[PDB]
Amino acid sequence: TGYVGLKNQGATCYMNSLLQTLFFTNQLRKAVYMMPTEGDDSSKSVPLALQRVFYELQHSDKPVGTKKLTKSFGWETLDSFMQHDVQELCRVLLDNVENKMKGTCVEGTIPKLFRGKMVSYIQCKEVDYRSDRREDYYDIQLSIKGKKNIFESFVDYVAVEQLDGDNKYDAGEHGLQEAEKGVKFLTLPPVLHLQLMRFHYDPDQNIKINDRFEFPEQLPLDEFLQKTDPKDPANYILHAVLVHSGDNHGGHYVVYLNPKGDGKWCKFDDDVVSRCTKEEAIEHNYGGHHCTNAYMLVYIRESKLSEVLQAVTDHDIPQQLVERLQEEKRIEAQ
Ligand SMILES: Cn1nc2c(=O)n(CC3(O)CCN(Cc4ccc(-c5ccco5)cc4Cl)CC3)cnc2c1-c1ccc(CNC=O)cc1
Repeated sequence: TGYVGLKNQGATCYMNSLLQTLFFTNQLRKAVYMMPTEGDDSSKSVPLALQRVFYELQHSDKPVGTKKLTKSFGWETLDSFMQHDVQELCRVLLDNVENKMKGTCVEGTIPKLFRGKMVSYIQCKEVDYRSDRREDYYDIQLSIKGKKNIFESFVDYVAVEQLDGDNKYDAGEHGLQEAEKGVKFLTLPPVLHLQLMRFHYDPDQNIKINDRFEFPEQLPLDEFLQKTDPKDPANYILHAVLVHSGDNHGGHYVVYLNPKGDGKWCKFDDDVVSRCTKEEAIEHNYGGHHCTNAYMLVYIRESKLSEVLQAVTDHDIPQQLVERLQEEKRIEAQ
């Protein structure tokens, strides 16, 4: 396939899937290669550890290990990953690499790639008061229970909620008031991270939601924006499908990618990477009928696709870093 896998080194759950996803965000990968990690101590540095994983994923012929990386951000106990969501790990990783890019020539790469803006509003029904606030986001958690596809998820996510009764809004000078609450999307980022809400609480444990939930290859999002742009419609192309199979923690995590965005899909199952059909990356992961389904999707804005998937060569990795990692290998070999 020309792509290499990642080793199974414990119950790291989504971790390898997310690492392959981030590695094939080529613009992110190049920015990570530029990070000034010469002075870093290797035992403690997450940015250096992500640099290392990416370098190996780009050059290694054998499955890549991840032990230095998990040590660097300190999720080292038997159940450390079972106690966090995939977006929490992504946050830990991207926060580290963007704090490292402060003051550098690649500062802002993470906000530029993954941050969008929305508005959260409260409009009073019986008096004249509307409270607006802008929030940034790096990911979207989409409810699926009782929703047939992504589209109904986005409708449910922007739908109006009612505040009244014993839950009425405190409009300050206006006292308690009846109101509506809601969010609109102001900006959608070039890379769109969508978690699906498949891991829930039952009337008293946690259960997996294996319901059918359709997601498309091409996703139009113009109609969930507050104001659109005719020059850049909000059309996204499906880039990654992170899949879990099973109804409990004894399940198995894999990820399907079309790394180039050209519709040629591969299955990354830890150390095995294999060519797969389009039906097997997408429809076969809808759920419904089994227990195999998507819990997270990555989309790229078509207008930014080629810039986010720009070719990476080995002259993109600075020689200081190639030297440090090759010296690491050379000490490992003695
Ligand atoms: C409700 N909800 N569901 C979620 C979900 O599924 N994901 C994906 C995973 O993180 C978790 C499941 N993994 C797969 C798996 C592994 C084991 C089992 C299982 C079932 C029974 C025993 O073991 C079931 C599953 Cl599905 C893969 C990564 C991420 N976020 C989810 C949220 C959520 C909603 C709002 C906020 C607030 N945030 C901002 O306001 C924060 C989180």
